[PDB]
Amino acid sequence: MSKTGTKITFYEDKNFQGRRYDCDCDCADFHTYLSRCNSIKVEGGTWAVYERPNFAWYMYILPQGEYPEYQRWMGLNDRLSSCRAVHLPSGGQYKIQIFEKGDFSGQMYETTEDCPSIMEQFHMREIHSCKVLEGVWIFYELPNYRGRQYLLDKKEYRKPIDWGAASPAVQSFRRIVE
Repeated sequence: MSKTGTKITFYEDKNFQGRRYDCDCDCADFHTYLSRCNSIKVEGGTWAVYERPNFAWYMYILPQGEYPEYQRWMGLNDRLSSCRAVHLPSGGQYKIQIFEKGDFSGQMYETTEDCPSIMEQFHMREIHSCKVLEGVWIFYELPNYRGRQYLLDKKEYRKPIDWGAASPAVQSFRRIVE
């Protein structure tokens, strides 16, 4: 459990070439340094990157490891900007509560493991209520680790609007580990 500091790098060109940017601190506005994110490399814990800078648009948390190509991280968008240091969820694995209806209403399920299809497993097309929250979590608009990623920032929330999305429209999700 080092958590000394997550470091990430972004190169305007694949094979780690071009406008390479390295920083272990929060770069919510690391766009002014890089326009395109071809090859990315994270040296130390996970790193959260937002679509548009200062806008935190289309969320997308980049995992650990190296990425000599934008395809090495199936980036839904080659527009990397506002990025925040992400620290894998340590302690009691990844606990997350899923509810059917809003206001702790409907079918409530408590799971602590990855899920390819929240519906194909829990049958919850949309999570009106979401309880619990681990160090870090990523949401997926689609089932099989598909769709746009969403940085974790919820908890005991009861309403779906607490997740940011007008509606609890979601498919599946995935946890994070060292």
